[PDB]
Amino acid sequence: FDRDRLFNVVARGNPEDLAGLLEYLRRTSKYLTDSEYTEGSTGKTCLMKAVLNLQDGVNACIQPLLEIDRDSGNPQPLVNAQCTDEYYRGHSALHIAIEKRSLQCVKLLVENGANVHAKACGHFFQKNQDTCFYFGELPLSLAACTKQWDVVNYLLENPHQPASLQAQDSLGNTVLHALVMIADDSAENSALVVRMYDGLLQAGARLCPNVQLEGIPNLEGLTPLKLAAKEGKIEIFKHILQREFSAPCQSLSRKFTEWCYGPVRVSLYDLASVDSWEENSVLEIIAFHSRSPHRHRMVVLEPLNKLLQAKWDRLIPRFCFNFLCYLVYMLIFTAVAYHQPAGNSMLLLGHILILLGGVYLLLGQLWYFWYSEILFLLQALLTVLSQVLCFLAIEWYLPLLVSSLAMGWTNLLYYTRGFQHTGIYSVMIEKVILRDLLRFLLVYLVFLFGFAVALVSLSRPPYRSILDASLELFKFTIGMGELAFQEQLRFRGVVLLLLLAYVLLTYVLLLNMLIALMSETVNSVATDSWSIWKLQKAISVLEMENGYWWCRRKKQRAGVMLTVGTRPDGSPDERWCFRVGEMNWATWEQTLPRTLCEEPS
Amino acid sequence: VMIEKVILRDLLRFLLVYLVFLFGFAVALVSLSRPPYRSILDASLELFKFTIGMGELAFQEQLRFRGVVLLLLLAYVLLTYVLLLNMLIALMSETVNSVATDSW
Amino acid sequence: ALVVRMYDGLLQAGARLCPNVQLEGIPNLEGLTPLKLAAKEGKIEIFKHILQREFSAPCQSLSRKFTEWCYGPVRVSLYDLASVDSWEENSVLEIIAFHSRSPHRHRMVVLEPLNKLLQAKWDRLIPRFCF
Amino acid sequence: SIWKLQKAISVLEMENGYWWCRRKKQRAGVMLTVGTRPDGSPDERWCFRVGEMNWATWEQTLPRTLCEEPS
Ligand SMILES: C=C(C)[C@]12C[C@@H](C)[C@@]34O[C@](Cc5ccccc5)(O[C@@H]1[C@@H]3C=C(COC(=O)Cc1ccc(O)c(OC)c1)C[C@]1(O)C(=O)C(C)=C[C@@H]41)O2
Repeated sequence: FDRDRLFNVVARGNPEDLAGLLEYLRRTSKYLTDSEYTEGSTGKTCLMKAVLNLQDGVNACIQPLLEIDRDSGNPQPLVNAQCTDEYYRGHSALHIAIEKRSLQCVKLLVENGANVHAKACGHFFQKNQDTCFYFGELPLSLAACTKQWDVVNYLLENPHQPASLQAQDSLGNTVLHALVMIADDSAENSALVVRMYDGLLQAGARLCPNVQLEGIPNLEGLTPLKLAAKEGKIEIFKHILQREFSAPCQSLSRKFTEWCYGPVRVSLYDLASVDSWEENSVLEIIAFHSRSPHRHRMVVLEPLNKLLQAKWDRLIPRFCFNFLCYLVYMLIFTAVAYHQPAGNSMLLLGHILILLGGVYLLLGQLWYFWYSEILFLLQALLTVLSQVLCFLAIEWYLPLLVSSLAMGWTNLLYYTRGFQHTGIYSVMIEKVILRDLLRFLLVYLVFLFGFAVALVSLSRPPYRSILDASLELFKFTIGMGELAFQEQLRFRGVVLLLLLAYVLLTYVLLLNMLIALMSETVNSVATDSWSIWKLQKAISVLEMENGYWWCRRKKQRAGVMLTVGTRPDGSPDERWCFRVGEMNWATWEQTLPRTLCEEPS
Repeated sequence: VMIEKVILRDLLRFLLVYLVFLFGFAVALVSLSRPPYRSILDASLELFKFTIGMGELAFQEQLRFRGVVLLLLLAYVLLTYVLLLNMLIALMSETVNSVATDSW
Repeated sequence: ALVVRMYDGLLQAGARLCPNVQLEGIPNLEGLTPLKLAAKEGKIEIFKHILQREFSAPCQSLSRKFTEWCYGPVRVSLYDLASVDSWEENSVLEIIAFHSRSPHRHRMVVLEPLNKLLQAKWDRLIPRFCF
Repeated sequence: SIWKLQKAISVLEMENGYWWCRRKKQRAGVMLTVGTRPDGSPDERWCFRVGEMNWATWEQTLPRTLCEEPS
């Protein structure tokens, strides 16, 4: 009974042609799992091609083939056979039947004993590659990622071998982690993800009520909310963070109403993994651990904005204290640099005080690293280097001393971010330097030094060196340039023509730079620089909460310890919540919410 | 009306950041040149002449530290061009995103 | 809407009536087939339509776009590179670059099979550009 | 798109070779068998592969495929 005849029979779909197969299999002691019947290049079995070729609903050759497998005594059944390639490893026929959207074949395969925890862990099924599909590794994850709620409901609630929601793949991801990983912030994708997420949570409340599905961490240590915060998936992070359920599963909410009087109400938000009191929070991950381009859009969301504004309003005296200490330090730097040359003792005290302040700032910035932090690092490094060369009397200390003086007075613009009006202005300064200035300066220096070499070789004292002709040409861009008809020179008209062409080309280049900045500024969302400034302020408030480098600071927890309801296991659940008041003048059309308190307080 | 709105909004924060830039380079040039730059109050005037268009940059043969003075002047010219360009781009941001009936 | 519907109907009727002959292979007196005349003239809508074309089961051999496999949401599509690839003489790419006097040639470069084929050809030749 | 056309003209001139030494050029794509002709033969065509992701696939009808499983 040949292999190709077996594949042609199971692809055709007639069960009667599979006659005499079991009697042939009995005498030769060969099994359908054996390597003569697999492809060998991939390990593909005849049941897999029976499921790949289906009828209108379901092929009719599967169950007689599985009966023939049961008839002979096979220690390894055919329904649990996996692929063996490096590309497509661990894939089984239950995955194929779930992929083909076919519920009757899934019922049939589980009904004959298929493993519902087989992991499709080959290379095609891995995370970040070219032309792959990462859904998790499990059949329940494949059913949830492809919008098949009937297959999900069967795999959870079948009589024999139920699938576990707590089960997790090689990366430690459950089904909720995998639903975070497939989000792309499109409309249809988000509508799939939030609906399947809530359905899985409610089914876990029904099936396994004692376990918390969202507390389970991955192998990196992340829960679904922190993975959503790290990955930068805004649609599901916003949805999870303000979540309201109904009466039988109301303990799975993260948003509550404390009281409601007319149009005013007070809402409560759960601060479980959000508040920066605890280790490895959502705020620290948005600020410090996410490499997404849109972190500043995630700061602006609804519970986070008011929590950060409250944390900022407490820490304004510490911000003003740090500003005054840095400004006193720079006044001492200036008085020590201006008097370099009763007095010598004051100068010695000034030099030692500048060395201690430089070592202080350098240790603080290195403790940070273990745009603006780079500049504070460079100032501190050059200050310590200048004072170490001042101790040895190397006499080349004075350029480094005055260079670090200029950088310290410029680094004073870090503190402009305390106000909105100056903070957005300095955000724009950084964006003008790091984007628009450098390619201007590239094309300009290529234009400058070509004309410089041309004028030196043509004038051979107007232009003696390359380095002096480039200075005389730069004076044109300032406004101090000297163009005259040179009577002394042999080649007078050509020098005059080269100067006139230089002036025209640099006017064209400056005009292009200005027009490119208008192209960037007219085509822009106005909220974006505001939100970049908000993220600057959030990073500042988290570093001020962490404390200084020598003295760690004991930090208070935010919120209020408030009793929300009862757990399914007969206890009250007290949660730390953040209060946000609201006004709504269209309340009276909508239905009234359930409240914790009868009257305001 | 536009003259008042340009003075009371756009000019003062430009002038804040500009004076912080001006006097840092002034102190640096006086302490490095120790007669090109004798006092703080005269070096700040010589640096303000660059913003007008009358600034004098030359390779100072007399000074001990010649290349560093030249590099500090070139960096000053670049930073003030960046600041003026930012002021202009912020006024275009305020003027393109506005209702025309409001000044009326 | 007239041109693409009448074009497909004429192709299917040629499949029914004279199946051995290829209607789109016949050249003009300049040496251009319909796709190259569309590329030269700068007619974007019909050039885009011809370049990614899918028919149904009785005339499926007249397509220029195919599906190799499909698994859930991911799929791999196939595009015919008959007169497009610059390996052969007088291609669509050489005509858009060198023989068309249309003002909007740069809009025809951005279309869906052409953009990725040009990005692949650029990614191979970066060492020669740096050399 | 004007920059893209500049890049396309550059890549075609670099494929043509230098002026003294013409360059033997490779054909792009993959020689893949698509179906059968009306005159009882298979038609092999050179094709270019482009991958796609679509999260609204399940409302639409399924396409006809060349391969049963990915590769
Ligand atoms: C890291 C970069 C890109 C940088 C390092 C130094 C060399 C710098 O020259 C530049 C570019 C440059 C290159 C050559 C000639 C002139 C300018 O700009 C900054 C850099 C640009 C200036 C302007 O400073 C700012 O950007 C404003 C600012 C400072 C500190 C902040 O913490 C800050 O946060 C908002 C903003 C400061 C200098 O350190 C300075 O005062 C001196 C003497 C030169 C400046 O290079």
